[PDB]
Amino acid sequence: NAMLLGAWDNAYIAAAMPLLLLVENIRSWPTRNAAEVRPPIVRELQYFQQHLQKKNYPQEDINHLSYLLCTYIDGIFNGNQSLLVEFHRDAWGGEDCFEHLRVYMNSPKQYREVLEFYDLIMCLGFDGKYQMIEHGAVLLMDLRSRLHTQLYGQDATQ
Ligand SMILES: [Ca+2]
Repeated sequence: NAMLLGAWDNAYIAAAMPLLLLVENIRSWPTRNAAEVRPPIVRELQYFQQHLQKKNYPQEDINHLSYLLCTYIDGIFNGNQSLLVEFHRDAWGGEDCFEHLRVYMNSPKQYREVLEFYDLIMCLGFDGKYQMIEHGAVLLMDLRSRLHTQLYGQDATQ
């Protein structure tokens, strides 16, 4: 229960929820149809950044969270033109995302809103590099438990 209640006031998560809902629908689309609806996904990504800059949120965190969104969506429709390349000039983010996350988890209370965002994205199935590491699921699930308890408590992790 802590995740839904805790994340409802999270301005980072709110600014990206339209895009997340749009993507959850497109996953049940033919692959060619998903490529045609890339302009609206690009629009939603631009709005995510524009809305948070309107709200004076730190640009370093907007970029990091946008980098994660492109990595998450690129991982859903792949395995042409990737979103991470267009927005951050990087072909693959499955490794850097967890290095961004490790720096945030070094300062838990200072970056609570950013950490809730990371918790949710991983809850939506993001795995990045852990998809190709041996025992990668065990390592990833352990990382989610350490972060989820850091945000919500032992009872929320179970
Ligand atoms: Ca909260």
